[PDB]
Amino acid sequence: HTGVTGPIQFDSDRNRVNPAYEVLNLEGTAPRTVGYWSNHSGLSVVHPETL
Amino acid sequence: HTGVTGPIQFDSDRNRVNPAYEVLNLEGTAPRTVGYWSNHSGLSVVHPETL
Ligand SMILES: *[C@@H]1O[C@H](CO)[C@@H](O[C@@H]2O[C@H](CO)[C@@H](O)[C@H](O)[C@H]2NC(C)=O)[C@H](O)[C@H]1NC(C)=O
Ligand SMILES: *[C@@H]1O[C@H](CO)[C@@H](O[C@@H]2O[C@H](CO)[C@@H](O)[C@H](O)[C@H]2NC(C)=O)[C@H](O)[C@H]1NC(C)=O
Repeated sequence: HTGVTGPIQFDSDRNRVNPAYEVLNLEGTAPRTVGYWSNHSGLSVVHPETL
Repeated sequence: HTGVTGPIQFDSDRNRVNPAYEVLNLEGTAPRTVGYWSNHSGLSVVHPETL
């Protein structure tokens, strides 16, 4: 399936297929991102879908 | 008077009394501030009312 949270697929270890986290720094009056962690690359500044 | 845009007062040169500008950097998906210019100090990182 392809849901509202992107593609969903379960491999042989029952995780989701491609997890990724958006590193937020809280310094202003709003949560700004400062990059993105992915399973594939890890600590990118681009969106993790381009990799 | 004290309006919605703070205090308002006109000196002998017909300006407003204390002008100040919020330097915006446009790098994310939103305009973040990176400091504040004031007449009083000029290029502070604190709000210009504290000075
Ligand atoms: C998370 O990333 C890891 C590392 O790239 C991947 O898991 C490995 O994938 C390779 C190729 O598919 C396999 O040969 C390894 O045996 C895998 N290792 C482990 C520990 O699973 C995979 O791309 C991602 N895994 C998940 C569950 O998202
Ligand atoms: C903007 O800041 C300037 C500089 O601090 C000030 O203007 C001077 O103020 C002093 C003291 O009040 C006077 O002696 C000078 O004659 C002023 N100079 C000029 C060119 O006006 C003042 O604090 C602020 N002026 C305005 C219009 O906001």
